[PDB]
Amino acid sequence: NSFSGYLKLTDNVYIKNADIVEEAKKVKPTVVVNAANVYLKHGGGVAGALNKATNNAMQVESDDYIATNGPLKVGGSCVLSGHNLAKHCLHVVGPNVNKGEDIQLLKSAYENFNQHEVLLAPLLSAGIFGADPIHSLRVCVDTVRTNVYLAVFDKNLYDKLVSSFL
Ligand SMILES: O=C(O)[C@@H]1CCC[C@H]1c1ccc2ncsc2c1
Repeated sequence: NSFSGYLKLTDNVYIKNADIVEEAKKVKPTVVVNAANVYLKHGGGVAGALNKATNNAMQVESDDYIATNGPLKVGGSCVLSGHNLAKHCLHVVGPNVNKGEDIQLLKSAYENFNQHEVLLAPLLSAGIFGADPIHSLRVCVDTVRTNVYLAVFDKNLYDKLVSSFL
């Protein structure tokens, strides 16, 4: 495939210090993962950045999805358009520790990735979702069996994740 400059962590997990919006514009992957909430309200974090890069088309599509189907579950997902960034966007809901959600749901959230042969993704439940990113990377490698390319935006976080990976 066309992903370049990634560090191989395992047989199927790769990682790079990159902005997932810029990686998606360059690669045009079949699937880009969004770090969504149950309402698909893409205000901040990686969801806000991806939505802004679509000129708000992601949010307009998402509002129609919620009006028809109701909210997602924590640990769940839905497949929507990738707009100008990818063929599809897999919106995955990891638990948000800052909302008091159970971190135990993180493994269920990563299991959604196994439905897609290859994905470009951020770390679930990290950043403003409040979980320990070292734990999120461990759950990712121990749960996902398909090929995942993780784009870590924060440079200091990337360096910490590499140096502490077992
Ligand atoms: O990799 C990170 O530093 C965090 C961890 C969890 C969400 C990631 C994130 C956040 C915002 C953002 N904006 C553009 S790419 C991008 C990616």
